[PDB]
Amino acid sequence: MASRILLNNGAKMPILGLGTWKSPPGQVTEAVKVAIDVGYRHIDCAHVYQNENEVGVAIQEKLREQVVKREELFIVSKLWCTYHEKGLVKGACQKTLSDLKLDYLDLYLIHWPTGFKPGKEFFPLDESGNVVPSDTNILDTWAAMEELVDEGLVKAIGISNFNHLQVEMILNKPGLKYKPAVNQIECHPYLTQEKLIQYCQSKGIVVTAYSPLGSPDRPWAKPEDPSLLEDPRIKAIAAKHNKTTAQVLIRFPMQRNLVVIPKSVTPERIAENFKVFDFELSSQDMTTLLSYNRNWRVCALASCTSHKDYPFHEEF
Ligand SMILES: NC(=O)c1ccc[n+]([C@@H]2O[C@H](COP(=O)([O-])OP(=O)(O)OC[C@H]3O[C@@H](n4cnc5c(N)ncnc54)[C@H](OP(=O)(O)O)[C@@H]3O)[C@@H](O)[C@H]2O)c1
Repeated sequence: MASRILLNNGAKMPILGLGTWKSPPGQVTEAVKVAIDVGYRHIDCAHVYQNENEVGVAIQEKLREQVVKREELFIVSKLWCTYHEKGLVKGACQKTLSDLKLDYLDLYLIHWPTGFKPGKEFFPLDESGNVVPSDTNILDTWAAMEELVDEGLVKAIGISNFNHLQVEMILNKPGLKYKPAVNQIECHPYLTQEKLIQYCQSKGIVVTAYSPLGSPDRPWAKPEDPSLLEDPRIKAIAAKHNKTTAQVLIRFPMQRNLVVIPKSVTPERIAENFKVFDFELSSQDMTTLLSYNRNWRVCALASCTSHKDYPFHEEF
């Protein structure tokens, strides 16, 4: 298992990164410092997570301490839905760069294909509770992302939560200048994503798997919900390999040629989650894990199902 995957912009991306959604601002600086200390070189960020300033404090301190060089880090962030307008993309990127203490991002993603009305609220609502859309389409937002490459603000651009028809729309864009490098999507044994992964990989787009542990801290979790970390069948595979269930859940996407971004703010777990380069799941293990698919989504963007660009009506 090599530690990095080659992107279609010619750069290499570490296959293991640290997630930061829901990482409290008072804990994420230490989480990122610990992660870098124990070997992580890829941090997954977003403006909507409201903690990029604190992530940036950690990155800057580890650069200042010379624990790592900037060229050895792979920092990812995402353009929020209220910034899909052509005239807002650069400023949104610049705010993220300022907060992260960086002069470029390694990868900048369109967070969702759905654009929302600009303004202070991340989910602008009408009086009846529907999200208010923007009329800016996927393709004009993509052109604005391409400009960020040409201005030196980002080394690579990509997409997140795009279904295969939406990926295809980008790939078929008239005058396309840079292909998406990555599509970041939810993926784990209960949402195995075979069809969308095969499509993206066949086009040279690298897939990053989010919520690989099933996001047990997601705010809308219900007690009755499925639990990957507590699935006895997955625990059994872990026991056979003398690893933890989380380690199996992280190694699984790695062996599908995916990048994976488990989140933790717990120092012991941050270190545990990185110790996944010392064992191999068999093909039988992999097929068995794939068999657990239930089409179960942590992140359905449930308030936006009527948006014209809502991604999850299509089969994939
Ligand atoms: N592009 C998108 O739309 C999108 C959407 C969702 C997620 N993401 C990205 O993907 C990242 C990962 O997804 P996620 O945050 O939803 O969830 P996740 O990584 O599947 O699960 C995180 C949860 O698992 C716990 N955990 C971590 N390591 C563990 C271990 N070894 N043993 C037991 N529990 C463990 C964490 O607890 P502690 O933190 O308390 O240790 C936390 O509650 C996000 O943080 C974000 O960066 C992107």
